[PDB]
Amino acid sequence: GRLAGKRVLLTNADAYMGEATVQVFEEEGAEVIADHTDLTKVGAAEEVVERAGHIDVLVANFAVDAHWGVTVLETDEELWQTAYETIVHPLHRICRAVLPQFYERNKGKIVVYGSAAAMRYTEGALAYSTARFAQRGYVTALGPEAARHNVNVNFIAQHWTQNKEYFWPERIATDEFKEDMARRVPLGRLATAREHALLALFLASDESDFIVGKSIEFDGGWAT
Amino acid sequence: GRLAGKRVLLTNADAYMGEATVQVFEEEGAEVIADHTDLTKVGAAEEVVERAGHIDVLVANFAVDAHWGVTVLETDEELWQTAYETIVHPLHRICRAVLPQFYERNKGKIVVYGSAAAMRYTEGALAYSTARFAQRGYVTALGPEAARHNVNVNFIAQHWTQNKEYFWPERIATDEFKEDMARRVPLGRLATAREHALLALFLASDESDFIVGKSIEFDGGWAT
Amino acid sequence: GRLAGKRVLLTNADAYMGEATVQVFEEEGAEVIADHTDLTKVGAAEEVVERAGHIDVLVANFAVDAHWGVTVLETDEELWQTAYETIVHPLHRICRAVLPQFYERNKGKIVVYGSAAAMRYTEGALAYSTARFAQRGYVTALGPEAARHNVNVNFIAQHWTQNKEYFWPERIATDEFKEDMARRVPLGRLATAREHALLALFLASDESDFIVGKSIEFDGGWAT
Amino acid sequence: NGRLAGKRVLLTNADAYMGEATVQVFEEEGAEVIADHTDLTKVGAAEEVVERAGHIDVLVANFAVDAHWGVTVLETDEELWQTAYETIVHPLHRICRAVLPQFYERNKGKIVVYGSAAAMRYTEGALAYSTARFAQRGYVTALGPEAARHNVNVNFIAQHWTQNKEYFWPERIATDEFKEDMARRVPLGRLATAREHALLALFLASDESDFIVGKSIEFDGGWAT
Ligand SMILES: [Cl-]
Ligand SMILES: [Cl-]
Ligand SMILES: [Cl-]
Ligand SMILES: [Cl-]
Repeated sequence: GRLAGKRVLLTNADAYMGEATVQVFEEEGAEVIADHTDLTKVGAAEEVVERAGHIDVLVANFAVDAHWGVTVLETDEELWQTAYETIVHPLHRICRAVLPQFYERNKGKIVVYGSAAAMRYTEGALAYSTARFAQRGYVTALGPEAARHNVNVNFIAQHWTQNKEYFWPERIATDEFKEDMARRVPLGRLATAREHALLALFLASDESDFIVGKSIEFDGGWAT
Repeated sequence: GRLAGKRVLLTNADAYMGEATVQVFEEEGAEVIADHTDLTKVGAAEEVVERAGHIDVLVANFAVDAHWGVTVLETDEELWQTAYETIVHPLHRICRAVLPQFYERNKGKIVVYGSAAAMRYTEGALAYSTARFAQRGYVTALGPEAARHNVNVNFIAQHWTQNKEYFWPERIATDEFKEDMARRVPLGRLATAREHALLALFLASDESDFIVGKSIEFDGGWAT
Repeated sequence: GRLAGKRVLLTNADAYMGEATVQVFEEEGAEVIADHTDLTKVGAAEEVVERAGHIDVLVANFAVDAHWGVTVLETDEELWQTAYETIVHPLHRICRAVLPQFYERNKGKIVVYGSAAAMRYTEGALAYSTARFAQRGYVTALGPEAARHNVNVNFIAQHWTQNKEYFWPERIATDEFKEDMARRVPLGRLATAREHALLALFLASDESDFIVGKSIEFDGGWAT
Repeated sequence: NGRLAGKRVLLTNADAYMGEATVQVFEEEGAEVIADHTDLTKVGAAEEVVERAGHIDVLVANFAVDAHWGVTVLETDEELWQTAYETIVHPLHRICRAVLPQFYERNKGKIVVYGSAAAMRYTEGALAYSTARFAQRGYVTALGPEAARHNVNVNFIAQHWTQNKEYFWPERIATDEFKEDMARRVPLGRLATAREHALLALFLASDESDFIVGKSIEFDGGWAT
């Protein structure tokens, strides 16, 4: 298996892209520590890591309501803060928590499950977009720093991928959705969650040691 | 004057790039409201705009200590939050406050004084870089939304530019600094604050109405 | 005037964006050498520069039919080569011819009139897009090299701008064009040629000495 | 079984640049690799290679030319400039244009272009080469979304600091100057092996990557980050 003998800490394992990651990574021989801890709590990240034991791979899987269609003037203080609390501050907490053991072993893997809203204008998702931009910045800044210790940090910039938070079954079923998707997505279809996990698998495996601090657009061509 | 008759609200007018903006913009006919209000306080932005009255241009000038050289493991919770509190959350507060009057008139200008740390890896500036990324994301997300109302929102991604916060006189006077800068900056010199204000002048003027949601790198070639 | 006392060599001055550059640059005090030489001929660029004498600014104004709608399979060898012959190879010839005098003086300005098709996928313009990418590459590669001699080379990545080659009056007049433009351009209008010349003015002036090897997207938000 | 089981892969200039490791890794993964050595600077050669090849599932567009490291803009004469485009730009469109009809007929296909991080950021002392690699990156950016409508993936590997003879031959990498420059500019602090490059190509050639469309993946140890 491509992750044989590896132990993978997956945050918010039932949220966002976690379910397909469990399936694919376990098929490939990984032991997946499927964590559900609320990492918006200061100190929670360090406790998760202490309890996990030996970690080879951190999958930083965070999601928050995009509030599709909410305008800049409707983006009130609470909606804005919730975006940062939910997917930005926990990212640094969990990465800072895992890095010491990575540095000790001069080896580690971090895959951040981000969004193409961190790459290009995404209509009607202002606060969410800026929070994903901050995550992208985290990978851009941490990646080259951690690479000195043979640690890979990379960012999957997904869009048009099936999940509960952004492309849930009721939303993607309408003719209106399908028409817009055909206009905007060159490949003309949504990604499956398994397809996302296969990219994550590459970035989590030792097949990708030379990829550092990169944002890989997983969007059917949307941001091209 | 290239800003003749225009009223310009400048945040944190004594910090970062504000002083040269005052000088250049007033030279060009603008009335510059030089604001010193602490916009980390909820409610402050709306109060500033109400007092300011008619605004043609918002200059979103925010800065925070980059903590040059501090690594990921030394980036504690407080340092991280301070970066977002100082330059990320206030940016939405002040833009959200100015947009309503722009939307009534279907005309507006916002110039965000950001950093090239929002574009590329900047050694030893992790939290600052991610917060500047969030600002770049704000311009990327808001720009196209606001452009439907004929409002320009753009981002200056500066680096290697003279200012108190990042390139202060004592720091830039050493031989070691100058040798590092010669290696990293193709132009081989720092920018003046006036040079920065001249780019901001272009983006604040009606000469730049077709520039929407862009990051212009102001870095002597560093990120090229 | 913002170009007072400057001499500007403008290639293909009766094509693409040249007319508005003549008008705006002359308004700002420049002597504009409006060149009409076929720079696809080896040797022509050096003869143009010999006849021009002292040049402060080179405006590299090149355009070729984009063949809107022609697909990859219909992009035949002649169409492909014509794109490179028309806008790629002449660009190096003319920049190579002007750089020596800039290097004697350790000062110079080059503005390359490119396209946002050098930045993002542009439906139905394959050969043209790749050739504009090559021009973008020329600015990216030459910019930092020339900056060591205090020479600025930058790239305007335009789209949705009025001109004979891409957005000519008959094409832009139709309801169908306007509805597509409203969907794809956040600003919801085309740029005027004068607006393009005002960005070029900034980049050709000594107000922009710190801008090195950059691509500035002039597209109403299209690529944002 | 192998991740390219049953697949037939046309690999251009198979002994040059990154071709040898592609053959090794792809064959280990069950691919049949058509290792081509045809000079694709000749008009008509691409379509002849493709007709000779038979059924193709994957095109690996592997092209290289001397970067002329250190040659300045003023020293980049007409021949040096033209040769960069002749060698890696014009052949890329010829060979992709030649393979796309069968991909379109089957509504399935894979193209991996072996490019360079010189298509992404300033690369000191490689001017003509950088612009030619930009043109290749433009080709993927422009073709990728067009070909995706036919369920064809086209992607670009933007490599730097990667084992190959064209850019990292022994004398170049042996100098103190090179090692100091690498340590300052390459976050991972080492060159990649060609096998590592082929493992990224393997992902992009496989059906594990169908949602990746027109992308430039930087393979450079973090250099361009
Ligand atoms: Cl998604
Ligand atoms: Cl700065
Ligand atoms: Cl145009
Ligand atoms: Cl390489």
